[PDB]
Amino acid sequence: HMEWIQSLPKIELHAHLNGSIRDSTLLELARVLGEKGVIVFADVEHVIQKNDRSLVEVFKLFDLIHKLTTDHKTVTRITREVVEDFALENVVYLELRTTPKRSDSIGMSKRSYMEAVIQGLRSVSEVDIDFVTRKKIYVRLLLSIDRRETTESAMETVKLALEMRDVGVVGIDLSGNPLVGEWSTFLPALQYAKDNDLHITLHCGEVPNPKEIQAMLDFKPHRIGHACFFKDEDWTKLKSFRIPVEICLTSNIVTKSISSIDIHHFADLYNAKHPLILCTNDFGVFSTSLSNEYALAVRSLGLSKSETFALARAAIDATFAEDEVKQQLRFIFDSASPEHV
Ligand SMILES: CNc1ncnc2c1ncn2[C@@H]1O[C@H](COP(=O)(O)O)[C@@H](O)[C@H]1O
Repeated sequence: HMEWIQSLPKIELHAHLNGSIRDSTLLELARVLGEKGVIVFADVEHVIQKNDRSLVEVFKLFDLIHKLTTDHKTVTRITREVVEDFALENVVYLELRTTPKRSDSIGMSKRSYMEAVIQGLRSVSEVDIDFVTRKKIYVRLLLSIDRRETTESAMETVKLALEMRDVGVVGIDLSGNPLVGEWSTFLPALQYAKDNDLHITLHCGEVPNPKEIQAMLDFKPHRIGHACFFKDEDWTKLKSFRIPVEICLTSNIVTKSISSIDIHHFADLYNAKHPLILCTNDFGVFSTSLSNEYALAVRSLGLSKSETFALARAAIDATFAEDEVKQQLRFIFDSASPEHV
């Protein structure tokens, strides 16, 4: 069961860098910061331990994580570790998304934060990596706009993404607390990104919000994430616009955004032949792996090995990679296909 799924080549399209941290790394960072007196280690260890990861509590957890991880050398470390972890379960293509941070007291700009991410990619040595333009993994980057930001700070992220297209930035995400901010703040920056040929993925429908869901669909992003609280008119529009959905099974169940895997919309989308991609979202926060997500889907839908492999391969055309990378991915999958029957 889990062994063949672990061996399947897989494509990860929705993984937030600071949601993908090893527990042992987070606790080590906390210990060091406590020895310096920045935090009380026992309280921090407690929140990492006890936060029930309901939707409200998840964003409190991210505020704590960011207190532990926002410095250049830590960004470099966790970038390398996340790439290693995905490569070890035979992710062959990763779009890693992260919110560039500004931290004036340590001389960190959004640009230097992203330069520390690039340094993390350059530091990968346990696997072979392709990110510009023994397992091998292709990595491309999405820069996240957090819904707490302003239009002008969102525009700084978009401008930075355009400047970093040579080191594998391919797109922009809108994410962060779905209870905060207005679509009208971010639509103008996302439109600038889209008009400059960046690919766009939007977190959409994480909470009930009918006007915002319709407005995000009308923008015609290249992908959306989650789609938990769509109504029928939203599904009809989504299916007509053919926007792929990044499906986050464990996340949606843990946050109580979806009552159970057996009603999760990924099954309706699968049966309607609508593009979907199984994703981890935050494999550290939610204690999962991409192989575990596939295992949940495979059990729930009763997929054969051939159907599972076909679903995994279908994610290629939803990537934001250059066409040459997609051609390489088609070669990788077609070459592995006979082993998954
Ligand atoms: C539960 N599902 C989610 N919904 C909305 N936003 C999420 C998220 N999971 C992660 N993020 C976004 O990703 C950031 C952490 O990684 P980075 O600091 O960018 O690497 C969070 O602060 C949040 O804005």
